[PDB]
Amino acid sequence: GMWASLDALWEMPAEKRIFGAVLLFSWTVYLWETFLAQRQRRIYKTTTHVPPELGQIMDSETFEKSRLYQLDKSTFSFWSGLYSETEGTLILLFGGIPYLWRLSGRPEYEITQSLVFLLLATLFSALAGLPWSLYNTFVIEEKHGFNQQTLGFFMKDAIKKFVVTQCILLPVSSLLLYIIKIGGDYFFIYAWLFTLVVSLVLVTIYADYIAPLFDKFTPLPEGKLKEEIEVMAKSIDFPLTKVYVVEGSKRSSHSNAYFYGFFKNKRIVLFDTLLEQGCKNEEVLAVLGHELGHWKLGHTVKNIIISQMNSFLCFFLFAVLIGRKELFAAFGFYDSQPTLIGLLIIFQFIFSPYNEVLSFCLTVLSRRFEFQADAFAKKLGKAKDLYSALIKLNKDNLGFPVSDWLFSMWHYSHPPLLERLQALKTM
Ligand SMILES: [Zn+2]
Repeated sequence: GMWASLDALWEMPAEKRIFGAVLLFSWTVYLWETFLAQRQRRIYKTTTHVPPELGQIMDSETFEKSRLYQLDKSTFSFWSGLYSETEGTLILLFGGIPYLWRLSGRPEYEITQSLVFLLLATLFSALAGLPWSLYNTFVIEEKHGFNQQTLGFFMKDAIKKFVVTQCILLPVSSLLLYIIKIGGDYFFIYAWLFTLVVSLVLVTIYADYIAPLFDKFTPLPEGKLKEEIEVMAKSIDFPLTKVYVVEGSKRSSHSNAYFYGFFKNKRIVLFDTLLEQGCKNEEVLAVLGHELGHWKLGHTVKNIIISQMNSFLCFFLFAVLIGRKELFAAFGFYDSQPTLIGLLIIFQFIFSPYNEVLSFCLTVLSRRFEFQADAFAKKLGKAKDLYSALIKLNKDNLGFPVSDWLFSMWHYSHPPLLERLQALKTM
């Protein structure tokens, strides 16, 4: 375990071998995902005719509208993905990150250098990706009539989100770096608990303060829908406070619905794109019954317990690997071993195989968690209304019913429409 790690090679290097290992993995994962992308792109180009099983789900006009849309999305997804994978590789090989660290110079001094390094890194991040983002909304989402955004709204929102990002990023990072540099030798427990507080605080704050800045939040008007939601909320013993209708129709024709809170103060959030055109009151309640299922089946609580179990395991292995000067020298840091750089190298590159496996396992769990929430909706009796809703929402978001099994197994957090509909038909 430790005696085998001290062995030296008279044929191969040490720091250079682990750096290449990072890039070799990053490219094999990319090539695996590109193979999967190619596999699913073939499905869109081959299946031009509507299947007999998916015949009642979408008509030939809606199916070809969905086919064209998913095809344009696949083409963009490749080139935008290829540019990113090339950029990451090139910045690493060219030695961007250490040189940027030198340029953000000239414990308080290191935290300041880290803070300005972060500010510049996210500035380049935002600007380099903005043309791709502008293309997706104004060419893909606009061609297939989803986008409702103007160039002004897109621009004003980009700055709004970028500013709010820094105002959260800068204080959290400066306080996080402080705990690692000051604390010890068990600094990882104090750093993990800080991120634990920051995570749960941002979860409750987001929809109540951060989210109403970018999108128009208004309380749901009193009616047949507003009354029936409260009846369902009291039935499941869900402590409902308020019901909101988000102006999602200002951005895109895409529908959404979720809940948020801490304990006795829970609130339901609906999109106007889901209520208007959208879904009928009977279908909306069934969609809510599914989302309320995640609350009742404790999917919400289980997902937090997994996320904090992952960060504990990560901060522990970080505390074990932060002392190793070999991983810093690998990426071009020879003169110093900075804390923020250590967080970047270990969490985003050394943990890359673990992070990829954990993500796959959580995607498998998410699919199982969705089926359980669909089974809960059937247990409420709204199985027939959810069956109709899932199809109507799929037609609204031009979702292709056919999908490559290997692609959906790896990527899809939600199981395929035909798989979800068959489970509801059986119930
Ligand atoms: Zn769900």
